[PDB]
Amino acid sequence: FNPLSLEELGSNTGIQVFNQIVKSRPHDNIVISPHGIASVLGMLQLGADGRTKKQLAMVMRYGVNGVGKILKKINKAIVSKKNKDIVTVANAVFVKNASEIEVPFVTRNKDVFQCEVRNVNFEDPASACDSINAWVKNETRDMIDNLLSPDLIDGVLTRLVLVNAVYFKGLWKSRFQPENTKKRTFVAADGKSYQVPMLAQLSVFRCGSTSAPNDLWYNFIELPYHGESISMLIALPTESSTPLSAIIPHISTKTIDSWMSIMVPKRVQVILPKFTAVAQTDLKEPLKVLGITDMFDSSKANFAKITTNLHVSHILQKAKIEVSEDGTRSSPPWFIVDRPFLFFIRHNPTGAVLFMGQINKP
Repeated sequence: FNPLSLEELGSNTGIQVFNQIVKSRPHDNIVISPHGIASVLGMLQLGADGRTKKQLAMVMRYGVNGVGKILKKINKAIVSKKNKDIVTVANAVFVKNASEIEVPFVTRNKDVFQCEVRNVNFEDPASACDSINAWVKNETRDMIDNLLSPDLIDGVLTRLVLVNAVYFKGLWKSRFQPENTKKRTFVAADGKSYQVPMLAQLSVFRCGSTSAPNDLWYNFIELPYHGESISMLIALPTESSTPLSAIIPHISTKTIDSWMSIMVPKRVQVILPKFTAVAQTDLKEPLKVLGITDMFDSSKANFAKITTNLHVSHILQKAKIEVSEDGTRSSPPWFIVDRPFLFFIRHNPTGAVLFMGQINKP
């Protein structure tokens, strides 16, 4: 009903997926787009029927029909040039014969999710991956490539593959200066030291601390982008003897809301790895854990609203963010990101969580 609430449901679904992956891969770099996950489920809901649709609706806690206009408004508002800081999103449903597809499914997807339903020759795995990769690269300002390999495709079997790709860089409201960018020690999960280029600036930023449910403390900071609609949030443990895995469980939009009412602006020396965060993942397994099983099963899958047989083989998401310099008394506290950390990219007007990442090694 309410735009902010609707986005909250979607972002939390996306975050729950992140929480799964991160629990299974505690020491890897994981970069997900929680909102992209929400969109990808909406895309599929447009074509589902019977139990397949029922599982999706139950997990998402809403139906696309009758909320589409709201979903659409949110989606266009995230990618809008009005943001000044530009988020690039590429959504596609790759299908073996795109001509046979029902029009509403194609139409609704383009309208609501800026999703293209495109055909591909799965009978030729390699060429198939070529086309998909060529499309992602072309659709992401050439910032993202290499999503699929032939090995992920079954030439006879594969009939449907979803793709969600998100890229972002933007410009800081308060720039970092290159003269201040120095190589510094980052202590990764293995406990080894790494030499990393790090941005540094002394400036006013909203920041805080709070404890996880288990009483382990951590610090967080907000770094706004110049358009003032998007901001990065960063959290890492207060004590070096606290692993990132001890503070990230049970994180949800509520946690982010909690930070909002704790953060106050203050003068801080910020020290942050200059790096590019990028990860790809197949959403299939985590989605099953949430209770969405049919769409992945050869027999039980029911996408009668796509074609008048059909199941989802993979749902691939690739997220890529660059963190760089570019932008517009008593001793100050420091915020030094020198150990594994968590970060969000948030679209504040809608509350959409565009990025969520765990960085174990920049």
